[PDB]
Amino acid sequence: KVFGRCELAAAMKRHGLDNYRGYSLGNWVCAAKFESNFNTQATNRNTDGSTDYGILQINSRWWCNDGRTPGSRNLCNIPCSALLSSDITASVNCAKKIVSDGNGMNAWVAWRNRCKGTDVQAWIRGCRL
Ligand SMILES: [Cl-]
Ligand SMILES: [Cl-]
Repeated sequence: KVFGRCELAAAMKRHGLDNYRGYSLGNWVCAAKFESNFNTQATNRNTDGSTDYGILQINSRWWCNDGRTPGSRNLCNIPCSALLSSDITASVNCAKKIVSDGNGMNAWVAWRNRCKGTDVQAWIRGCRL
């Protein structure tokens, strides 16, 4: 599923992400835009052989099992394929574990490089939430 901007903001707001660990909703929408272009089916292979999955590009070397990332951890206890659902619940629940692990949203390279320190509230402006 390719989300609309406001559609995803509402969905994320309705999975508890607004101000989760202090990150306002716009941060999450911004990260999703640049990680996956709002596409729940996005996958990208990393040089170390891991793969990033889903609208927040959650990485198989730590967070999900895809059966092909040797010696990886599955800190979220999900198959990575669960992260490609049109239902973002699994991605959101796993993202909450990631953002809580000490490095905040800096775990998302696109967030640090394209969202951090920008006017992220612009990503939810015009949405009725
Ligand atoms: Cl915001
Ligand atoms: Cl933080």
